[PDB]
Amino acid sequence: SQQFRIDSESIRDKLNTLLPLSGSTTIIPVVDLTETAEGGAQREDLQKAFTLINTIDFDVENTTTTIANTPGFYKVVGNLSSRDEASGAIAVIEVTDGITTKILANNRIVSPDGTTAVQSVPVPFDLMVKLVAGDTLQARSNNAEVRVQGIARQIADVSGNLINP
Amino acid sequence: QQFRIDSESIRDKLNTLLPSQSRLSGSTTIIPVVDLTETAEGGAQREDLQKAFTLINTIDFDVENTTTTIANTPGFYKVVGNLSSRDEASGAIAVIEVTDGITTKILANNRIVSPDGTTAVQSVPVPFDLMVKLVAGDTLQARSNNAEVRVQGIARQIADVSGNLINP
Amino acid sequence: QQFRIDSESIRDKLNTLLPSQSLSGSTTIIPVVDLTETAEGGAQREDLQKAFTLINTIDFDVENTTTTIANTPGFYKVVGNLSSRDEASGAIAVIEVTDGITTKILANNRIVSPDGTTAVQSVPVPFDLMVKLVAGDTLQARSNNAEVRVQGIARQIADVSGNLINP
Amino acid sequence: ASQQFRIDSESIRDKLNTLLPSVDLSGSTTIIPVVDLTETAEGGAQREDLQKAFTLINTIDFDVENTTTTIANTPGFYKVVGNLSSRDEASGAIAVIEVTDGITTKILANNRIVSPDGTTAVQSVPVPFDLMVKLVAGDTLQARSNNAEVRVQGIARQIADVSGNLINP
Amino acid sequence: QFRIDSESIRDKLNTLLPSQSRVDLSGSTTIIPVVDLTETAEGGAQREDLQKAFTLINTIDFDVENTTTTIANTPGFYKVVGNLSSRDEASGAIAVIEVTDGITTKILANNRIVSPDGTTAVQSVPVPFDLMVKLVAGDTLQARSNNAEVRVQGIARQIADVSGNLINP
Ligand code: NA
Ligand code: NA
Ligand code: NA
Ligand code: NA
Repeated sequence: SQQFRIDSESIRDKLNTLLPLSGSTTIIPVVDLTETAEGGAQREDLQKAFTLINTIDFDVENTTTTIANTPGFYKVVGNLSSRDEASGAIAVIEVTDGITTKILANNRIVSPDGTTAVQSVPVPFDLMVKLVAGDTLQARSNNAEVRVQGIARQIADVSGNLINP
Repeated sequence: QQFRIDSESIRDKLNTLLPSQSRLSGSTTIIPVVDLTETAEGGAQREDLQKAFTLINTIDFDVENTTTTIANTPGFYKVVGNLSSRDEASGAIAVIEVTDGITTKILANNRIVSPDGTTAVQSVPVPFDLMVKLVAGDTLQARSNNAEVRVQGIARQIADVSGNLINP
Repeated sequence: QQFRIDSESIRDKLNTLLPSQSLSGSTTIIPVVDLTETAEGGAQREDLQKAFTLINTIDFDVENTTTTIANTPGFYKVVGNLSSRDEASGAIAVIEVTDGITTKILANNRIVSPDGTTAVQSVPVPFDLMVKLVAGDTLQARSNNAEVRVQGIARQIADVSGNLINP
Repeated sequence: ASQQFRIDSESIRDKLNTLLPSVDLSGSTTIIPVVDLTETAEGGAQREDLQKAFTLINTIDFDVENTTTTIANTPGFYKVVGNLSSRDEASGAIAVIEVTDGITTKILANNRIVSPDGTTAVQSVPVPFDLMVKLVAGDTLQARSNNAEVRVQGIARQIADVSGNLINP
Repeated sequence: QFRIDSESIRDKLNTLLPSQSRVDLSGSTTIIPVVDLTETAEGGAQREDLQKAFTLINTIDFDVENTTTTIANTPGFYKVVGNLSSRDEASGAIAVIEVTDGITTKILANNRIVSPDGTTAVQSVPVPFDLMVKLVAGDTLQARSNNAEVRVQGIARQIADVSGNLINP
């Protein structure tokens, strides 16, 4: 095990801010105990799991229903009833503050040709939405013939702290 | 080499990471390493590998006009598959739901299509791909209320209720 | 210097990680560079490591037969489509795993439920699976009818012990 | 010291030389347990799924019919997700996502894809897209529909500046 | 400070660190805190989603009808995403993504997949693909349509060189 001097200001700069140069010729095999030392891993797929208690289930027809309206990060997944882009029947996921509204998932998308018999399919969505104070995430159907369906849960608080399942 | 470290941040972390049985500096020599952690843990720790389906671990289901339990013991479960789409006004229901016998929540729903100008309603698969955590008393199930619709797919237990990974 | 550690969890993990038929911490922080990726042959990021090549690709297009995709131990990625049929159809197209005794379907085509019509339109039914085979296991594609197909590609991602196979 | 061995690997030697520019490599036979303080020392970056979240303030919402609509035209990284109205491959009705500098244009999501047979009654479905696009100076990301019958619908947001610095949600 | 009993670990170390002149492995009970400088040493890195972004300059756009069109034919890792025109599995109209070396060819995305029943009016939908392909010397990634009625549409870009070195967007 010997040392050689390094020429690199970036590494030197990086190290300085890390802990307020030379290299070794011997490669050391290691095992990393960091996760165990921290109290156990928080693998993302598990942390975001749906539970009976945490699931915000929704199935909206001819009404407007709030999915969430408290600050934080939310996963939202589901489907809309597709309609002709020329249709008046709206089934959307939207966010609003009572002043403006933005559609995050839109159903009025199909463009049939040569027929008035318009088949419909689910339009999927899978979104991560952050709400601040005064914001509402909602599902809106304006017509008895279309639905907005799915599930949501709060993934983190507004400060970005993860919420256990 | 060796210099002194001033970090409340690093000091506090190092002491939480490595608790002392009893009531900091840095080196200026960079050490090249190789990491054997994954092998030491038994291999196949990368998420895609660890979550793999096997003949032994696969909970296969294909549900028509009945209710079928996928899991009813605590843990984390991956569940993937399809439902038969129907009109949003149909009586033919195919769902994935979670329940404790008191509250029930649908996680995947088939009643979604909205045809116009026709009574000949075409159907497509409605996919789902879910991670569900069950605690004591919870059931994950597939349910079809009609011989004309199915809920089909596969599931497996990914981890125990405390998050410990289950190796396939 | 060094100091004794009181952590039952850390002690247990270290015992498990580095088994021996036979605990402290340091206060000096060591800067490192990690050569593991190069030592493994490079291109270890998951998207690169799992790439398909002309040589490694198990291509399949199965009609009215059973075709083995893999039958040796390891982890396999398998992706593709089935021909959708009515949920009451006799025309079956599946991905399944079997040991010659038990068989489980991993992807199923018999899913659509038309109403008010006998003219049944069909779409691809996609699948994207990670399957681990052990000794004696076969992953296969099967179509029982000339009208339906199982199409796709697969490759071996790792050996049965989890060691990655580079493309 | 625990027993060491000479490592014979040009790739590892060359890599170490580029990493740590001014060797005869050796390896050690003792496995050392470590804990990593890098994240603690660095700042503690936000998990990607959270960092990329859509908000009422940050979302570039679009619903485009018979017009060309800019999604972004300043440098940076943008996530753009949504759907196009499918049409027959021989259709004249175009609904696309495209990037352009005014000299050339590339379609990143194309709607004219279906190939019906045995019928002139052509059903349509959404054609989804989910893209990460980097714009440099002079580039425009846009949604374009050339006809009242087809739409481009979706959302976008700026994920990072052109230097790769992440933007908070 | 202690002997390790693990053939799996010993074999792994031996593979990682080759030695022509090739012993008991050992472990230490002293946990060492580290910081990882690798990213800075490599010149810096970008998060994967940003690194893989499409740009006007890097995008290989294709819209293929009744011809064979090369997407890439030099070594490297390529992301390729897009759609094929679906047809009946019994159709003669082919739209595929394939890889070839001029002797062997394999289809990576296939359009002839639908199985209508009780009708000769066969509706078509996009068949999506999203692939990572590694080409070595002599390999070609291509889109092929054998009929004017079917298309292969999409975008691709080179993600890394053949050794895995990442290409900046
Ligand atoms: Na209704
Ligand atoms: Na039935
Ligand atoms: Na056939
Ligand atoms: Na219109």
